[PDB]
Amino acid sequence: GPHMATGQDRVVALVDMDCFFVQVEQRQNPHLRNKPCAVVQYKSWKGGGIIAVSYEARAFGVTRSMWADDAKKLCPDLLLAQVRESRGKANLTKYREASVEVMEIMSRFAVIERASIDEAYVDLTSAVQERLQKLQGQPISADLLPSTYIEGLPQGQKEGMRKQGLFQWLDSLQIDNLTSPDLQLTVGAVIVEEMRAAIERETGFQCSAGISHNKVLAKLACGLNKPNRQTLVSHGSVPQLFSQMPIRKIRSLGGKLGASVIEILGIEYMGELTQFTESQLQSHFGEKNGSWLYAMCRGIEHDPVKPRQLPKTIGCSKNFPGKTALATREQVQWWLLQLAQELEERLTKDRNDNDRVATQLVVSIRVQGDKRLSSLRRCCALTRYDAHKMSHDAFTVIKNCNTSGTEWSPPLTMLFLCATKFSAS
DNA sequence: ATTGTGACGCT
DNA sequence: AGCGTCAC
Ligand SMILES: Nc1ncnc2c1ncn2[C@H]1C[C@H](O)[C@@H](COP(=O)(O)OP(=O)(O)OP(=O)(O)O)O1
Ligand SMILES: [Mg+2]
Ligand SMILES: [Mg+2]
Repeated sequence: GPHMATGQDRVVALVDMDCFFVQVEQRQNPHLRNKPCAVVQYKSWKGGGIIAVSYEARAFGVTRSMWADDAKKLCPDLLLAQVRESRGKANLTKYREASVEVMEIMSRFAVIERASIDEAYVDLTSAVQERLQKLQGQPISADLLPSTYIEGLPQGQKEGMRKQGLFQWLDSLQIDNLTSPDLQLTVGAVIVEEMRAAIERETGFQCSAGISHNKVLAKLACGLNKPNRQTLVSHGSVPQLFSQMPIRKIRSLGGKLGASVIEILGIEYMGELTQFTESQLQSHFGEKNGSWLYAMCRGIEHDPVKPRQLPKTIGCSKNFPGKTALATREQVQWWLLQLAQELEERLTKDRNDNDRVATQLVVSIRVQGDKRLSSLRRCCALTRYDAHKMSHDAFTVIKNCNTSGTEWSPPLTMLFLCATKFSAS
């Protein structure tokens, strides 16, 4: 009743750049704009692996993780942009720098949590209070929400429907109550329209967004209407939305835990979780997961938007599949050196930009014929930004995996160097 | 022969 | 610390 808190205390947004690597390449090369086009890494094995897909190309069935030769079978006019290769490996610097452009603009409006290269959460609670008291009571015009969908409306042409739903929502709004969560979400959506407009004006990049009361709902909302649109998921919309929502669509339930929720409880949709007690869920999935599930099937989640605009780790990884697996000492050293040289470049730039130094080096490998993505992960001290030293140290830390009696056995199918444990500098 | 990331939990 | 999960 009155004492049942409803998870309506915050306004949270999730902003995701539409097919981001594709947009970066389309800005750089206007011949690629408004076309079926994809970004690919490498080119020799089956045309390269596709890692990003424009919405025009998705309409033909082109997806990430597809070989370019196969995507061309589905879409013969598919245009391709290749990731840069440096020191023998893909180098994602152009996309990291484009991401910083976008994150820096987002940070003008509110505090952000960089979730990935192309996604950030936004804590809009204080921004909305400021904008509300600036309003001083006047209603919110549909004109301020030109690309917003209100999930679940209308009830009782796509753009026509969008506007019908938005009118129904705005007519219902009690503007005089500055504490109404629905009003707070709406003002959040206004600010996110402004944020997205600034991003597109100042970078050329388009993005979609979700606006709700917590991170999981905002991310779910963001997926509902892409590309170049934003979706408001109100607390009231959760029962109908979750009633037919596959459990795997909720963030963190797309993997083995989600599968076990489905298998153990014999359900399919998020809303079905409401039938279980908190203790029942904890008994199946542990104290933390159980409490989290109990609240989240009711629309409630308390994970904070962390004030963190920069990555916590700086990593350099390469897979060596098939007959390209590394089999000699010289080979393992030369690739460790290539990785360490890219890492040194990125670390020196990071220290200059962001006033910090990494203090720990993580070295991870995969051996041929191991079924894990990671076979071993050991750390050592990272004391200076020297590629020769970092590569010698990573070797020193992995060398006792060689079981040869100049040769390397078993052959290595992945190398990975990660700088971690930053401290202010 | 999805790759190259990057965040977080468990013990 | 080292390993595992999750989401791209
Ligand atoms: N599995 C992956 N491997 C490599 N790069 C990836 C992978 N997933 C995503 N990326 C990169 C390329 C994408 O442009 C960028 C953002 O990923 P993501 O947001 O899932 O898709 P997207 O931005 O390409 O399209 P969407 O419009 O659906 O968001 O990160
Ligand atoms: Mg995206
Ligand atoms: Mg994303």
